[PDB]
Amino acid sequence: GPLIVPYNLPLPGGVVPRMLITILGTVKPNANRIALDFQRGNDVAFHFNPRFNENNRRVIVCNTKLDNNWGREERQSVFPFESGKPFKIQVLVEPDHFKVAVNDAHLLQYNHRVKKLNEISKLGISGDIDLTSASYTMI
Ligand SMILES: OC[C@H]1O[C@@H]([Se][Se][C@@H]2O[C@H](CO)[C@H](O)[C@H](O)[C@H]2O)[C@H](O)[C@@H](O)[C@H]1O
Ligand SMILES: [Cl-]
Ligand SMILES: [Mg+2]
Repeated sequence: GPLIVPYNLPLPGGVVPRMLITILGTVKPNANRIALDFQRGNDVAFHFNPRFNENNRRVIVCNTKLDNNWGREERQSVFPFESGKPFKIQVLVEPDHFKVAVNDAHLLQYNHRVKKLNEISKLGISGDIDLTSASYTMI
């Protein structure tokens, strides 16, 4: 039941521990990239960036953008997306980190570099996907 990409999901009052964000969709055939951008105004608190061709390898890049400057990248070779295939990304907000799971398997955690979780009020979803659903609940 598509939404059009790029898609902005409002996070009113920011994020809080025990908040679970669920993204359903399908990777396009011959995808180059996916990006989730958790934004505090112009800053990017948490950038989650699967790259399907970085020097002919698949890698997940996580980072934070402060005052338009990217910080130190945390990379992950474990790559559970496939071109043409449906996925579920779950982002669980915990007190000290974002926890990410894809297709019900734990993938990575990302320690909070931005401390004002209550100001992370937008999630940008972009890249080579068909978007079915983006929602949140409290667990
Ligand atoms: O992936 C596609 C793009 O990637 C950036 Se990589 Se530089 C920078 O890195 C940040 C993470 O530290 C963010 O992922 C930015 O979006 C990216 O532009 C490079 O300029 C090119 O390869 C371009 O084609
Ligand atoms: Cl902060
Ligand atoms: Mg295939």
